[PDB]
Amino acid sequence: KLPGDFGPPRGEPIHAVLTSPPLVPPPVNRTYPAKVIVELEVVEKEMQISEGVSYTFWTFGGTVPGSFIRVRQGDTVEFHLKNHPSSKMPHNIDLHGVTGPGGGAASSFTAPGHESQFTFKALNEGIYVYHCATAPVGMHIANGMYGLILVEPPEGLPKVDHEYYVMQGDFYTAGKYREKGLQPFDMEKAIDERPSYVLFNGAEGALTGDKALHAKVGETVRIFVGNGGPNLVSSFHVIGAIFDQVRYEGGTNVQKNVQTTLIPAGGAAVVKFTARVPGSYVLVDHSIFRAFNKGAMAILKIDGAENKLVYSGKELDSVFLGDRAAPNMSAVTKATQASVSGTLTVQDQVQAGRALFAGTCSVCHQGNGAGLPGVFPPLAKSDFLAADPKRAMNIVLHGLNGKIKVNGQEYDSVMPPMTQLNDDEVANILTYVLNSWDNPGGRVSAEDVKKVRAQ
Amino acid sequence: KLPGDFGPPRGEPIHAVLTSPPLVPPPVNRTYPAKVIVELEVVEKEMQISEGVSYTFWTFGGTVPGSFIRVRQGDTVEFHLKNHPSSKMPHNIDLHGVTGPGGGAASSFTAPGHESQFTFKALNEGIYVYHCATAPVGMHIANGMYGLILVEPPEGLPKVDHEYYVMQGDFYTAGKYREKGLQPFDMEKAIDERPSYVLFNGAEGALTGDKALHAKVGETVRIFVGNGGPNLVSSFHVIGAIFDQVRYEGGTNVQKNVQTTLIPAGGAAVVKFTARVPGSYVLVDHSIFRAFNKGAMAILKIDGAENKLVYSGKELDSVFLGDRAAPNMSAVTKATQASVSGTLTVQDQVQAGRALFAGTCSVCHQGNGAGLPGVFPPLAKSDFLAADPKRAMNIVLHGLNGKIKVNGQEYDSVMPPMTQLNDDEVANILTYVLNSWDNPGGRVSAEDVKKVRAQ
Amino acid sequence: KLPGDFGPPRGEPIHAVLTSPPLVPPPVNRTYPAKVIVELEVVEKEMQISEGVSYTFWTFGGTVPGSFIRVRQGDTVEFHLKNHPSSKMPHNIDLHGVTGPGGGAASSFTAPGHESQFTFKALNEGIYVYHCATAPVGMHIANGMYGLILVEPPEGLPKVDHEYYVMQGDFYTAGKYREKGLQPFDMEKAIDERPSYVLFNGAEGALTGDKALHAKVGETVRIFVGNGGPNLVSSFHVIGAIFDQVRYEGGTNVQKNVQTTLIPAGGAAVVKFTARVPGSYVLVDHSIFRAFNKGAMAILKIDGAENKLVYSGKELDSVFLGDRAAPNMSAVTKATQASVSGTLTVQDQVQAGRALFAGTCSVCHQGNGAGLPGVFPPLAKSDFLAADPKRAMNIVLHGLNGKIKVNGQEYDSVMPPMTQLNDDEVANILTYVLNSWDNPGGRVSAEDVKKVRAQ
Ligand code: HEC
Ligand code: HEC
Ligand code: HEC
Ligand SMILES: O=N[O-]
Ligand SMILES: O=N[O-]
Ligand SMILES: O=N[O-]
Ligand SMILES: [Cu+2]
Ligand SMILES: [Cu+2]
Ligand SMILES: [Cu+2]
Ligand SMILES: [Cu+2]
Ligand SMILES: [Cu+2]
Ligand SMILES: [Cu+2]
Repeated sequence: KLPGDFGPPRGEPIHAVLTSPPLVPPPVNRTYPAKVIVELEVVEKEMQISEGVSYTFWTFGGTVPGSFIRVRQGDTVEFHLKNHPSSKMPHNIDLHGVTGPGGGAASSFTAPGHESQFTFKALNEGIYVYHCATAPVGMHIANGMYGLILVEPPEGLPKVDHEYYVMQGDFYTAGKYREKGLQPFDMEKAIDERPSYVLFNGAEGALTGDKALHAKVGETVRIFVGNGGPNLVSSFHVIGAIFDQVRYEGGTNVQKNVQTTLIPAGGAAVVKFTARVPGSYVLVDHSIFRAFNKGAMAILKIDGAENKLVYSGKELDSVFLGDRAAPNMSAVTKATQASVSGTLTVQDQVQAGRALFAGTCSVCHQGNGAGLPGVFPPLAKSDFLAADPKRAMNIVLHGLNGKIKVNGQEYDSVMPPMTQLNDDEVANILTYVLNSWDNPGGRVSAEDVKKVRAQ
Repeated sequence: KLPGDFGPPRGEPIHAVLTSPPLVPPPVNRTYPAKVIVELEVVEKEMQISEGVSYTFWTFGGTVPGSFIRVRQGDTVEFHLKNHPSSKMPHNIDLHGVTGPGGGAASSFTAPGHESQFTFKALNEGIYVYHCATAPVGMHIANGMYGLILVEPPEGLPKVDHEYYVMQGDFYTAGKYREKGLQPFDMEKAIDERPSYVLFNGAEGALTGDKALHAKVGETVRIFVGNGGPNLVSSFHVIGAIFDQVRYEGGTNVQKNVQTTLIPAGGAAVVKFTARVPGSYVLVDHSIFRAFNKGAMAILKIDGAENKLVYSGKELDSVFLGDRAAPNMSAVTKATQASVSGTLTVQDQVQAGRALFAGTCSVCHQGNGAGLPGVFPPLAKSDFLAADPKRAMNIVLHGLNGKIKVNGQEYDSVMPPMTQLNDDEVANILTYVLNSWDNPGGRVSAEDVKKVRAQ
Repeated sequence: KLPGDFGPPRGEPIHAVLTSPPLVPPPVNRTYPAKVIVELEVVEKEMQISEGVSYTFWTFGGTVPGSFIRVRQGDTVEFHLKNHPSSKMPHNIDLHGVTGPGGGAASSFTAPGHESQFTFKALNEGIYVYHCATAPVGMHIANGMYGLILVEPPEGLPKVDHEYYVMQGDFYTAGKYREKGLQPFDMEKAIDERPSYVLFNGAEGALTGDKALHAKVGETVRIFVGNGGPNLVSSFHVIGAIFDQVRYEGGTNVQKNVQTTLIPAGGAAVVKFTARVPGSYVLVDHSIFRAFNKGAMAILKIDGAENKLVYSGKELDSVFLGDRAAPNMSAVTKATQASVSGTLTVQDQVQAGRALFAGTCSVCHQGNGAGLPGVFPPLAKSDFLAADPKRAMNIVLHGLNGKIKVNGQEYDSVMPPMTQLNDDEVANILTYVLNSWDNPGGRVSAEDVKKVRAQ
């Protein structure tokens, strides 16, 4: 027969359970081919792509990436696609792994309010991307319309202690990175493959802080990793560890002991990890400006005993992770909501700047503003800042070099410009500094920073 | 000895036959090393890169990609390169697979009207890119100067039912995608790696519609896939199938059962496919905006019996392929030629818009303009369009949201802007709508759309 | 135990020797695990990124890439990081291959004047990138803060005749490629992944001409290849040869007989080469505009007997390598220093243009300016140039087409524009032509070309 043909379906039809990221449906745990029924519903909706930044996502099952599907090589899959009547657009699905033109696209076209169905046999074992396939295909995929389908080998995968679901995507907003408000899709930036954000699981901090993945020393972790694109190839990397194994789609070839691996646009791989020592392990795109300037990091946090003979050093902090070392940045969300209301208090700006000050500023000036005598001027009880706080907006946007004196000490150094910070971010950071460590006090508005930018 | 040394050439010299894409010279089918003579002639010439879009290609043997060369590991290759006296530039060749500095570049320098020769032994088995190697190398390669050379293993490749030749390239026009006329090379866009088109076999639709590759259910297909670049890496993908095998250059490593595979700039791979069920199978760069916005699709069309137990669904259509589902878009070519002549009739604009309307517009408004009551307003006998057809130019360029009434029915939806359409494309699409389904009639000029763009 | 655990350290502590690129520390040549002490010192300093182009590099041990580290799987590594008191910034290190959060980042934070230490066991065999891990991480990496660490298998690597150290990086200057002076870092270009230079070993010509790598026919060469990024993936290619072997990090999978191989951002591979025939072998990023327009070439020069039966052709020259065929371009460095001094002589401009004229101009007009009668007009004793030398600035910046007459011969051809040349480059090239082959003489200033650009 064809390969993957294990005969016709036995027993009762199975209604497939799909999971929201970062979780995975359990092993099918069976020795016979089945008829599997899949209900998947498209929903269009605003969600936070970043703190105080809203985006209209188009989703399979309400999430980016969309719901995870798990079947067995040889299963017969009756695939129903519903387009929720709130949707303004039509949608369909192309599943990689499907043998058939469009991988289902033609038979799955679905207007708002309608349901579609088509049937396919899962001939090919492996991990596979699925995505919308509706003109214009790039826009559907950029708005979040992708996920994974696992087709298990008949004997199933080897048992591990944890299975997780992580999917990278490149996103195209009209506004610049961390510009606040509802951000429309930007076709220009997408055609040019110049994304404003590059994200795991549909948002900045989706898998950092309180939202990290978890395992214990001695446990094995399997991650199903997708690249939804639409455009970027991922230099997919784990910081501080190594993958025991990396297997692309249903490839016969299996790479072992690598830390860095290229994932094509539309590609998917299964990686295996064994926790050897505790701490935060970062998943990134090692096209480093994606990781550190566009949101492309996810954390795996390991619990257990130190092993001083393998690694003597300290847990990850804000020197490396910057503002994502913290549990969350809800203070930024809260301050942004207040601006929209017109009820922005000084305390709102202070708790938001406190969040944003980590790494961004603390790497030189320290957590406590103390600085380092002769090398990094203090921000704590600072005569320099007191003397002219309006110049602090210029110092942040445009930088500072030359000899200067601060609390009667000489500095001849360089503070790089930080023009990438948005007006609200400069304002809140500075309002926190002024209201910390016995400084003058007061406040800096977004409006004040806008004026100084424009000169 | 060296590896690949099977002794000196036996028998008479063989004059090598080269094929034009997408065809491949036949298997050398011999057990002895030979002296192979290769005559390859460079030609500069305008060809259509897209409908009504002309480009000055620099070519090896009159095609992009250039003529395919097939020899045997151990052969001695006497390589003659002629530069046609019409050429304005000098040219040479670097063949990957050649052991020797420049892979032939120095000894093959050839001014217009001249012939060059150099001899090399084919030590390395595999599939290899060749390209021009003349300062400035990027310009020669961007203008189309690349192809493939197969060096067979001594026992030859395994027999398959079909062998085809597909080569991706990134192209850099002064004008934007589908801007009509003769388009010069743009050095700025090339240096920035921002291509206007991304193409298989030197043009949009080179391998779609009437120009698809063909096989029958049960047949094996081998594709020799090149990436000429100059700059892009291809996330090379088959929609709706799987590659039995992928082998890069003359690599010992062979990947099996993958759908998605990274091809480096200057890389080449051999993929094997087995037809299981009939329909169109799309080859793409799954950096999706290349595939769907810049021309990076090719079709393999399979004939034979449905297998309802493997795949129940319908053949690919314009929901997914958009305007390339059709056999061709000659109507666009014909209307563009008419504009240049100043003899553009209403019928010319109508048949051109009819072509362009598929997917672009039909995905929401339907093939027949009917729309879907309450969800997608009709274009068919439309009071809304009748009431002010000049506003239709604004609706296409800039989009439409809000409550509206069309043939006495309420719509509160969103039609995305389509500013990417060129003036001629908006004009012809709208002229087709006006002259279809009992609408007012009339015509929209490119000149009319230009004015509305500029406001 | 863990894998790589060969017990506790025996014998005396070893003080590790680190080498500057392109050299490599010798094999550890031992059968027991050791305690290895590593002293590495960060230095900030201006160096030439290109002729007459200065950049403030941040370096590990004074070089880009930074000093090479060589230890044995199972060694215990006491890692000391010093930040020289001249530094204006703090720094730390993340080593790929380290089992531990941040791969050392947290425990290695080091202000100007300070020393840090942390200890790790080398559990994982392979070749690994190390880099700075200090907010903002992208800037530290773009300024040159990366190198390699080899962790040998216990039995060591196989013996080869030569081992070399080559590392690619993408660089982001405010000024355009080969714009002269001290060039600041450009955050905009880095975030957009639009590098101005793409370099092996921290500069244009770092490994070309007099600075090429060397081997003899019959010798094996191992290259440790790094991609520091920060952003680019390398289509890493050897022109005119083949890699016997390519192995990524400590991967079990080993590819054999390939010419072209993708290296991820942050990736590293070990390639093996065997010299079969003499000549220059070029290492490139086959994203060709990096190689030929941004500095991404390195040369391996092989000495020994011709083998006419394998390759009949000539050594690489300026048709392919352009201005890098020569031993150096010191004349460009010397002329640029003179402009800064205000002591720029006619002879300074002539020797600088002579350097720059190779490939750029000589590919059509020839080394001697003779041209080719009827095809390429001469520059040698040229009536056309004599008649109006001020028009030569326009011809270079903007090109020339149409019928023309030169030394009483007709030409109807096309000379492409060369607007990419900087004002100083046009001026020096033209001053060389005027003062060569019995031409009028005189000089063209950078200031003259600036005026003609602006019209
Ligand atoms: C190092 C990498 C720094 C980062 C990150 C930030 N700052 Fe800084 N800052 C730095 C230096 C070396 C200097 C002195 C420059 C000189 O000419 O010698 C400064 C200076 C300031 C000042 C003025 C002096 C003072 O008030 O003590 C201010 C107000 C200041 N810096 C604020 C500041 C903020 C708010 C930061 C993050 C947004 C920030 N700095 C980052 C070094 C570095
Ligand atoms: C959905 C994804 C659409 C595509 C693709 C195109 N159109 Fe559309 N159009 C769409 C909607 C939802 C609406 C109503 C918007 C609202 O505010 O509710 C429209 C509206 C129009 C109109 C005006 C109404 C009418 O005449 O019936 C016109 C003239 C129109 N659209 C034309 C049009 C053309 C020519 C298209 C391709 C070039 C096109 N539309 C694409 C939804 C979608
Ligand atoms: C071919 C690929 C060329 C390169 C590279 C360069 N030039 Fe050229 N040049 C070329 C042609 C075909 C022509 C004639 C154009 C026509 O209309 O037929 C020219 C012309 C000139 C001229 C004017 C004629 C003359 O003086 O002989 C000059 C002064 C000239 N070219 C200079 C020049 C320089 C300085 C170059 C490098 C910087 C250069 N050319 C490159 C073809 C080509
Ligand atoms: O390994 N860190 O980028
Ligand atoms: O599988 N389609 O993009
Ligand atoms: O093989 N040369 O680009
Ligand atoms: Cu969709
Ligand atoms: Cu896909
Ligand atoms: Cu050429
Ligand atoms: Cu090449
Ligand atoms: Cu640093
Ligand atoms: Cu790293």
